[PDB]
Amino acid sequence: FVRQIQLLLWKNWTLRKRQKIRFVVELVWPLSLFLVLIWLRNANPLYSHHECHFPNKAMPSAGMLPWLQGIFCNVNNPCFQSPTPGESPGIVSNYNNSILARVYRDFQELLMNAPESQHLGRIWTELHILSQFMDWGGILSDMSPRIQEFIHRPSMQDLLWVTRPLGPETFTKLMGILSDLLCGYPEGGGWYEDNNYKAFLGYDRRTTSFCNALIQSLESNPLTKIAWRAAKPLLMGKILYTPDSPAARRILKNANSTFEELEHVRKLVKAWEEVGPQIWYFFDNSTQMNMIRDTLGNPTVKDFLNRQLDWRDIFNITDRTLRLVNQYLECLVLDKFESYNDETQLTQRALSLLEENMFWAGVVFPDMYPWTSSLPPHVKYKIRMDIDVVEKTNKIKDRYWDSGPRADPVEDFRYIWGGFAYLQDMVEQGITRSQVQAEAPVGIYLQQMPYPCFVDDSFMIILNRCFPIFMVLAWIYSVSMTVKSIVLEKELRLKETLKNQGVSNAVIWCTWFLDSFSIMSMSIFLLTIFIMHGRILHYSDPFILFLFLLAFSTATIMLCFLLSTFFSKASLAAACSGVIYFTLYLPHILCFAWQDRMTAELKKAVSLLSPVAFGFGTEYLVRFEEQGLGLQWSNIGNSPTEGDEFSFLLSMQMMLLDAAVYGLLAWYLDQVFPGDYGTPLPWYFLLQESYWLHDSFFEREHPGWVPGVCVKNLVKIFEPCGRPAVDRLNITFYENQITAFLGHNGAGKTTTLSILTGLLPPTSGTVLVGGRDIETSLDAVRQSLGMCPQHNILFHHLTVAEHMLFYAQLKGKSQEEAQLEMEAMLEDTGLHHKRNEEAQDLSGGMQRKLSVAIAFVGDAKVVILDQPTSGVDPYSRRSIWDLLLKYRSGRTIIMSTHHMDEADLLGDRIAIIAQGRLYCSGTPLFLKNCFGTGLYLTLVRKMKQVLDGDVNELMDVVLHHVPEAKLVECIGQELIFLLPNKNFKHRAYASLFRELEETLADLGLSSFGISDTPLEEIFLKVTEDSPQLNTGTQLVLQHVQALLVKRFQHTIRSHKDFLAQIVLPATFVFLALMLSIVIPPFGEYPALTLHPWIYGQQYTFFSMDEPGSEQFTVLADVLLNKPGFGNRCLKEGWLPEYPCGNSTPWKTPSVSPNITQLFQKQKWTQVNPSPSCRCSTREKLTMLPECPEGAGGLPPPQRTQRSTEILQDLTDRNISDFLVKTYPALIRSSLKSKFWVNEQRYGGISIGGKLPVVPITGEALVGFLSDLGRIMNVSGGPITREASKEIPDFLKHLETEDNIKVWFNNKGWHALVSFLNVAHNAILRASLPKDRSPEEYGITVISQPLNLTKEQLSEITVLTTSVDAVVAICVIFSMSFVPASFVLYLIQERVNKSKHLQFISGVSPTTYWVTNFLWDIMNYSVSAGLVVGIFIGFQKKAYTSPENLPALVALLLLYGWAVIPMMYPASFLFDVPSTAYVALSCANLFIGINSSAITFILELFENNRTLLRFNAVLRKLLIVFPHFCLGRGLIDLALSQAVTDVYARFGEEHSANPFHWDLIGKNLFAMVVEGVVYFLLTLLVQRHFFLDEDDDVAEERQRIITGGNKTDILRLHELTKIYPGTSSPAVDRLCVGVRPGECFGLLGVNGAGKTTTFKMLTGDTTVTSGDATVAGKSILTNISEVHQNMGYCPQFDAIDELLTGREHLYLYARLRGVPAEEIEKVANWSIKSLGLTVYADCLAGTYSGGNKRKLSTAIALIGCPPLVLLDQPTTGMDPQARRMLWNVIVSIIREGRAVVLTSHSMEECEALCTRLAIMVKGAFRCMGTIQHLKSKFGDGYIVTMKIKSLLPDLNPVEQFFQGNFPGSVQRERHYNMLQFQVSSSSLARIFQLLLSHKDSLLIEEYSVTQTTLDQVFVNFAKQQ
Ligand SMILES: *[C@@H]1O[C@H](CO)[C@@H](O)[C@H](O)[C@H]1NC(C)=O
Ligand SMILES: *[C@@H]1O[C@H](CO)[C@@H](O)[C@H](O)[C@H]1NC(C)=O
Ligand SMILES: [Mg+2]
Ligand SMILES: [Mg+2]
Repeated sequence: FVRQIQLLLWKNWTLRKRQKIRFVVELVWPLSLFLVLIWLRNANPLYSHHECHFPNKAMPSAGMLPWLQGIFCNVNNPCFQSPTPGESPGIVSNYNNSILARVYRDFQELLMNAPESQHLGRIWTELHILSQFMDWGGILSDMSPRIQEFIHRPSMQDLLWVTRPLGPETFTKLMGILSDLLCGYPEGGGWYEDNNYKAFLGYDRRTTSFCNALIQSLESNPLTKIAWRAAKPLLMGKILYTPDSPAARRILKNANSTFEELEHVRKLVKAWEEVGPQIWYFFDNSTQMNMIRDTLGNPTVKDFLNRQLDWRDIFNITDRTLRLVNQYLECLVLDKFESYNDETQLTQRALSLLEENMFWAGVVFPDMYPWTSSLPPHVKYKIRMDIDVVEKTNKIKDRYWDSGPRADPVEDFRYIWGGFAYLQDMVEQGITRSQVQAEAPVGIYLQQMPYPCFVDDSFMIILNRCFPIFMVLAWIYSVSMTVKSIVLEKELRLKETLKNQGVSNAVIWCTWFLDSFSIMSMSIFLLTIFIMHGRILHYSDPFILFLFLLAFSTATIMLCFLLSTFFSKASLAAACSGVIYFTLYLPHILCFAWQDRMTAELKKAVSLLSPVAFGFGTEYLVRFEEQGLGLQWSNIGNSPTEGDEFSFLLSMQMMLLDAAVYGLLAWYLDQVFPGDYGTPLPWYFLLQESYWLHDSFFEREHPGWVPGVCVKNLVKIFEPCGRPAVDRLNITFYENQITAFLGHNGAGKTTTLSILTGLLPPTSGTVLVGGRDIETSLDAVRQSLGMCPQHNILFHHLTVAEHMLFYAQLKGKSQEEAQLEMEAMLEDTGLHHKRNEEAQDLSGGMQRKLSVAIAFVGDAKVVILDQPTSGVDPYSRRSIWDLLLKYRSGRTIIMSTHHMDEADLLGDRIAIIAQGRLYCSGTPLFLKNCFGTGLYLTLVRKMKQVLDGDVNELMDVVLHHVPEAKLVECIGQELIFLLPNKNFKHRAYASLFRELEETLADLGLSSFGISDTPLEEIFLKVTEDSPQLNTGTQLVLQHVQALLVKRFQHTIRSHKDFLAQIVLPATFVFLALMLSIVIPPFGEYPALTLHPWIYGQQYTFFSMDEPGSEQFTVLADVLLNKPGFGNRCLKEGWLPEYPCGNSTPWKTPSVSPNITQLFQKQKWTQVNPSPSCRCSTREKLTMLPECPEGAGGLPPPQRTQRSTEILQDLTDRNISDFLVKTYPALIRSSLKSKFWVNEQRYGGISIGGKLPVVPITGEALVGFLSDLGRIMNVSGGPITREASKEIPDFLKHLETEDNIKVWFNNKGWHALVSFLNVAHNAILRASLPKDRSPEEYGITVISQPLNLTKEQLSEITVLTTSVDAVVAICVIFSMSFVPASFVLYLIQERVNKSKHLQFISGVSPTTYWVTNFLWDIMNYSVSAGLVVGIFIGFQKKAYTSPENLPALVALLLLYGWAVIPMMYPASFLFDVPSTAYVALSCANLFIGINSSAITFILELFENNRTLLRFNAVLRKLLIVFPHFCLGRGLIDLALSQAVTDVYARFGEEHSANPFHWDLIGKNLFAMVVEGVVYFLLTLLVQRHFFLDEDDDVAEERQRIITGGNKTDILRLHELTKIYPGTSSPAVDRLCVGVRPGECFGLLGVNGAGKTTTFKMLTGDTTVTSGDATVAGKSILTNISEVHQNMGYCPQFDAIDELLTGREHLYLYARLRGVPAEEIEKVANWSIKSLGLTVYADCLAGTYSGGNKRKLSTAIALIGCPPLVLLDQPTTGMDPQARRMLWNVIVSIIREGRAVVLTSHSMEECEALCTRLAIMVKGAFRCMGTIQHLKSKFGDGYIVTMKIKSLLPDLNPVEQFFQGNFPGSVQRERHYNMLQFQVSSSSLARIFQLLLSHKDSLLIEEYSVTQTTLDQVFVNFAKQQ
């Protein structure tokens, strides 16, 4: 058993060593597929980041001025590297380096603090007041130098130098100068609606016209448009509140403090607009004019005072600046809060407002009723906002933790730039202002927590989605190859011929599994090494990956085993295998979309498919990679997400279970659906059963004669045509005998012998073999059987010696005995010189000898030979005769022959069948006694060229010498007579033979040989008693019509192949689309009350700064102990889901003394207060840095409050260092015991802060301005008074001191708003009046987004884009598997000679290829129409939109037009169909998928500009492949529609045309050019480099060489061919000339070079030397006319397996140009005059062995060519059929044409052949006419005898011959016959002497020939 696997594996590895290219490709293909990933990985480095310390973010509780400053400066999240001054303990400004700050600092330190300056100013003011009442100088001069250095210092100097440019490039520069002016940051900085496909796309307002023009100027340009779209609602929007109760009115009246404060500046600018003209009037006409005149008069008045030490223009610019400001500020909408009454009405008005983009928010107070006016203690509200302006509500944090602070100022701060945090703060400030009478002014500053230096690997996003698909597409080639190999091996009968030799089924399955597993193991080892050392996966243990890949290889091998039991034709198993393998992977892509509602049970159930479990395992690999973990043998078994029972170990466990199930199911189905050549198939309950899985022509059984094989009432009916092939046999083959099985063609010989084996199931009767019935016990029978099939089936690239060694060892023989057996059986069959020639380079006869040879190796007790010698020369048949007669001791040999002398000699009991049933059977002597026995004399006639002599005088002579004589046959010089055998004169016959011998030339006879009754005459008795269209347009149209009809007639009968190659890919696309529409329905967004305890079990900290105040002390208390941190545990109940726990006393954690030693040892104080922990990445990646033991100082004291959370009082510590340096430890402590990471600190509140406020005190400013108004006569104004009336409340709410900071972590989405809510609860509860318990009161915010049917942009567009990309790659799959199906039929034709036979007819390469291209275009058009119809049906708007449908149609049709002529040249490489199919399909798959993946992933995630430069080039490099063109077209058609949908969502409706020359038009034009160029190229590939002698022979050579004759048709001249790598000419130096009236016969030993001569004569192979002129036109130069003057019948039949005989004749009569009116008669004649009358309407596949030769001969003869080359026309044909063919050929050569006939039956080439030529070793020996040959090379008579009873009885006759005929050699003494070459005087003496002693001896049969041709041929074969 192990030995048998050893042998099969050795054979497989030998055949694999013979072909190394396929091996290398099979080991390299997946590595080749895994190249774009390695290139991208080498393209994207790590790029570790830095600390990223973030600045403050003010809020409307902190006043207005810092609010706007923090809106303007912090609009980008600058990401500094060094800590901001905002994270200092009691400092919150964060703008200390601003130039205004420096100038103000200088102004304060110099001027105001200076006491003398204040005194001087007061003195000047008092003097001015005294002067006004009426209506010092040194001190003022003293402060004049004080002013100087104030300008000189670089603050004021810088202010002037930077205001001097004041602004070219306002968009570029104005914000630059403002940002350097207002704040002073030290240089901080830090699909997709991209223009990639953008370019292709292409109101009264009830407001002042100023703002009409303003909004249009904003709306018109995208640079101003996308910013305005997000900024508009805040400046112009509305706010809507439902309850309308006076309580809500009170809350919102208290909440307009910001908007009233913003309206105050509008009041002031209006006041200046009014009052300015008064200033101008005072400067123009006032007492100032007298003042100036006095100043002008100073040189005459105060010249000394003057010497001691534009107005319009400055007033002008100031007037302009204020007005330009005024026009903008005028139409801000600062009356926002607009009441309503119900939720539904609010939503209706929200729909009304959102279209114009005004809706800001809607505030709903659920607890309120319209008739309410008292605020409850615990008040709640909900801020209903849009969904593109508020973060998602159903989820609280992203599914997978990835490193990164999440600080993008656009896609993460939706709560800030959108306007949720601001409005929440205004409303909560309103509430805390309405409950308590007091205020407690405390502003709130956010602060984002800092971060360590991460690495941010940019590759893991790409490898996240394209890794499983590539790791699955890697193995599609191996899967297709394994399934195709299994099906092809079981289709070519190569598996049944193994089961006959003894091997079981278990061994075959085991070797298939072992070989496939070894190959997959090699490729997998290579793949894991390549991935590891390619740095694609960094941390993952390679051993785990290797084991995972082994598990998947086993699973996919068993899947291949299951798939191989479905199909039965390799042309049908090459497409379905790959498509079904990929179809079992789409469920994984569907499972990626849901990502939820995936119960582990359902995940396992879906994973019950192996390629889905592989996808799951790959997902877990990728997830564990992006965490720095990897699967180090402990990580296995636990998922990286929140809660999954699914894991990695269980993934490959399910894979192994899948492999087991598939293997068991394949094994079960194999024995119930065995296929075509299957044995009697067991019933479906094989496991259930306890048993393991004229009646006188027949001779009676003689005594003894034990039977070996019995057949009883056998019936076999091939269904489609009835007509049972084997009707009712009652045969019984015996033990020690060679039973010859004869019968006419299509009688039931091969079918009966196949039923005798297991190859076919009988449909009735029983077949006992050796006593063991055949359907029940077929294994014991086949342990001792050897068969030789009619069509030789044997491995190609195995040699001869290896064939015999394989088959001899496969039956128990030790290595050594196989050597002896092979040597002996090479000696016995004459194959010694061909020991090492491959079994495909052998000649036909040598293959036939090898088959019968390998049928006898080992000891088989039932040997079944089917045509053992059909195509073997008359000499090599003696070797086979001795071989049979030697192995007849106990074997029940059963030979089915068509040579009657063979069956008479060898057969010991013959049985003739006819029409299925047995006709007669018995010992041949008994048969000849039953039917008419007689004595036949077969006299030939010569020619002078009309056949010499006449049948009149010969007839008269024969009837004169014997009056009863009947003429039996007279076909072409044969003229066989029949004479009576009983009661003859003994003298009349002798006189007749004397008369014939003495006059052998007067009658023209040349030969005559008597014979006792042969078997052939008995068998004949049984059988009887049982013009051209002219060239040009007409002929080309006829050729096109004929070829199209042939293709159609072949297609319509094999409908399964047409479906599985055309319609199935469309079904695959349809299934992909049907899975595309199964997506979860959109559910509405929930309430999501915002509180910090959402995440649960977290760390929070607080830091009490500024501890001297009392209000902050009570604030810290009411935030710490009494009411708790947040809103939970407020003594009344809140969210019963979250309980009210108990607290823990103040506790400080322990620490190692190592830390304490470090902390009292060094002196790193107040900068770097903890060891600056290294965070490098280049050495080891370690995304989160490793940091020493003293990371963040000694741990701060902690406790657990009533709410479950850890409070860390980091009061007197560095905050930023603590969080930065203890983040990684906090993450790592979360990683363990859970294997999924999550941060445990989400924020805290740091009480304390200060904001330096200028001391204006309010009243001083208004008094100062009023004093200037009284003095300057500028006082007075309605609007001026109205604006200046509320000044103190304008300076109150500007800036707020004593603030609160709120540290928040953004990786939890709802952290900032929840902690803002907590802070406002603290400020309310701190501000409360006394005696009122703080616990009762609180606030809570609810965030329910607006109740619209809409998804967020960040999710809906990616879903649709990914879906369309997947659909595109599925379409590429489908349309790449189709065009490879057009090479199956081309190779099927080329491997046969059907293409060459059509070329021998009128068809010329251009017409053939053009017609094939037309048919392929039609079929592809059908498939593309199916795909397009599917897209129309599913309403995929991206492709089937009325603007994008022509693009799709053109794309698909031109891809079909452009890829087919690319597949045509590949039909010249592969020599087996279904291997070209697999290879071409896999190549197309790889090219198209890779090109589309590149144009997709690189475009979406390759920001690097260096990659883009290479990519741009590669587009133009890859334009050459039409697959790339189709991929780009489809992906761009998806992306353009995605972008258009994004645009139309906002309301622009941008429409694009697809045919832009940059979009897809280049692809279309390139496809056209590619199609034309490739068709010309395939035509070129077709046209160019397509993939001392005797005396008579010497005389003919001189005749040809010196002067060539002018009457010959065929004139060979020094023909020669040396086969490549042989070093000995197969055919060398032939010179013959065939006249137009003779049948030149080319006899020859096997492997002498006969078929090669025909091959080079027609034009198949390549001549090596010399011409061969056919009717004038040479071969080497021009072959078209040679083909026009020739008809060829190949040795091996070249027919189409699915066209009847009639349609074959119709095709080949149309091709030769017979007119369409005279084709019925030609077909009828060729059908009637060659047999074929019954089988003229059955497919050429359902033909018998000889009925294919009949068809080939009929094909060769249509069209009347004047030179017909028949290459063995009669091999395996009935005597009657070959008689009719002789009649045809004789008619031919009598009509006036010539035929070159090759045959191995010497009766033939003696009857109808005019001139012979025996060819040995590639050169002639005789080349003479029949008479002259039998004269020069022969003498004497041949007395052949047959004695009856064995070998020791042969002695008396030898003594008789030696005593009578003195000189008489002995030739060919077989087991029972003798053949002496007597040299007597005359034949009458031999006849009389042999007949008179016939009774004394035991002569059964006899024959006295006269130097037959067999003697000549056997002499030649013996010599060489
Ligand atoms: C809001 O949507 C919810 C479903 O999530 C529905 O119950 C409710 O009636 C809707 N309210 C309005 C005002 O449309
Ligand atoms: C503290 O721990 C370190 C860690 O190995 C050790 O080497 C050292 O000896 C300990 N004692 C000190 C630093 O005093
Ligand atoms: Mg047969
Ligand atoms: Mg041959």
